[PDB]
Amino acid sequence: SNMVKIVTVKTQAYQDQKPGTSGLRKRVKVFQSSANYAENFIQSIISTVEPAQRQEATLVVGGDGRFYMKEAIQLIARIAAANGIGRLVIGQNGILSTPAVSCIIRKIKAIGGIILTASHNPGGPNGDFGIKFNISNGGPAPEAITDKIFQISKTIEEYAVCPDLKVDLGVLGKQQFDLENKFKPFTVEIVDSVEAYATMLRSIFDFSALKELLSGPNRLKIRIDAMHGVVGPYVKKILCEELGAPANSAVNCVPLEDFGGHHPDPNLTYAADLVETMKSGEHDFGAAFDGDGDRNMILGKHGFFVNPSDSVAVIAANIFSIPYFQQTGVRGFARSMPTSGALDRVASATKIALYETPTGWKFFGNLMDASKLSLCGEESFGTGSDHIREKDGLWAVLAWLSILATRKQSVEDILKDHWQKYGRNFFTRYDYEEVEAEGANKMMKDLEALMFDRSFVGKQFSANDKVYTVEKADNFEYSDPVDGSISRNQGLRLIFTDGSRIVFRLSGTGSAGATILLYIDSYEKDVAKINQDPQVMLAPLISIALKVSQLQERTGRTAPTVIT
Ligand SMILES: [Mg+2]
Repeated sequence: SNMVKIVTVKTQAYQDQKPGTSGLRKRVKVFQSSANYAENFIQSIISTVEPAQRQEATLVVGGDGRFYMKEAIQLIARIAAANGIGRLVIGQNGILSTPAVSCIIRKIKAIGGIILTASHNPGGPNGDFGIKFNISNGGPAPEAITDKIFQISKTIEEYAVCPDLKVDLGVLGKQQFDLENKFKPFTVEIVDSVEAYATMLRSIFDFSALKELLSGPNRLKIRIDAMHGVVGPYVKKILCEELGAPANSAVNCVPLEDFGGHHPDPNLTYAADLVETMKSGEHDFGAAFDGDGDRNMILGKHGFFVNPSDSVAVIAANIFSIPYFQQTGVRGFARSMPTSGALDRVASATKIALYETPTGWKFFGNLMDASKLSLCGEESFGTGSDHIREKDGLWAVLAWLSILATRKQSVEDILKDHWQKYGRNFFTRYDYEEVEAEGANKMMKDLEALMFDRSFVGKQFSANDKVYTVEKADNFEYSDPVDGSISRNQGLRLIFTDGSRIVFRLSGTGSAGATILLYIDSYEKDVAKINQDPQVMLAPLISIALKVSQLQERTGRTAPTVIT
């Protein structure tokens, strides 16, 4: 059980093993009930690595703890070994947060990693499973590589595997495996799930300033909800053990294979337990993370909700409370196109570049690799820095703690001050789920044709009292300044002279039929307007959005599925 044979298994190809930008995500049953399904996909990844580079290569491997993950890691090891891959670094018990994997790939200069996560999607025997491939910069495999893996998956006929190799995932250290009639060994190193990521955070943030903030009778009282996913141990070992926060601060911080039977997806409904806890008024700061730790929700005293578009703006405005940025400086700011323009106000005032990208990581990564991007955020609960090449939920929480420690204000008072200084970008996202594809497609084509007409710029819409004048309308296009690529049809933008925007996108998910995403960003600068209810302040533009798009007529929906 340390000396294993290499064998070749004939297999039948599948046709649907397309890695996408976030990994191949299938129902767990599919993986269990489809012969060699996982085997085929893992082999197809490894086949992208030139056989001459495998011995010297290391792959980082870990996941979010969901059901089926360890069985997948075992067969990843069995296949990487047979294929001549030299070394695997695997998090203890298979557990590695997505930011941790990106951390470790970059630190040890691995060729890439394979993350066993489906992020926010439910886990368990009746849930989903995902296999994500990252490359040597720590970030997601780009299109040209995922295309290759797809190609190989569709015509694969055999894979190589040591069926007898079994890694003990529970014990730290190097396990060596001697392969029959192979000179070099195959080496697995089990590493503590948290250490290398904690060591990175210890250099990024002022752990002494934070321990002071979090400890003692005058402590900042926090509740940090890992939603039964991967970031749990990271919370316990960093916020509690190392930074001295009371152990009751770590909520749902024990990874569960079914994530507790719920979606590890941070927002005001999936994380309603945190919200109600914060509602009591006992704690100053709340936060929630998704299954793999790259998304985060930020809550203040009494459940005050910092929406992700605002969060990245507040961090930008106070970025030098964070030692990493004092020493790198601020290379640039970025948000996805549908994210609110609050960040732009900070970037304009402090005169730092604001990159407005299509949705998707690759655009942030390219700018990061160019040394042009320090801080990025997305309206979908995503905040990141160029410290790694994934977004990082716990990083965003420690950024907020750093800012709370230097500001010595509540979360809410910080936001009120932010809104008084930069004005407020009220923001909401409307989700229309599983509308008929023909109707949604017609809605988009009709709206775009309407926007394209020479008279549309300048058109006026009463609210009333307020008049919105369209300054610009288009289907968003982005020419990437690094890889040369052009991304078209990235979303319909109605840009108004007052700084406000309406944005329509069709969701790229594989759900039954289309999902419509309507983003409303209404800028207000006035004192009597910036502390009103957001949904009340957004209602005029919501009315304009639905009228100009004829959404109800094209879909039959009188209300969104979700309001965020
Ligand atoms: Mg995620």
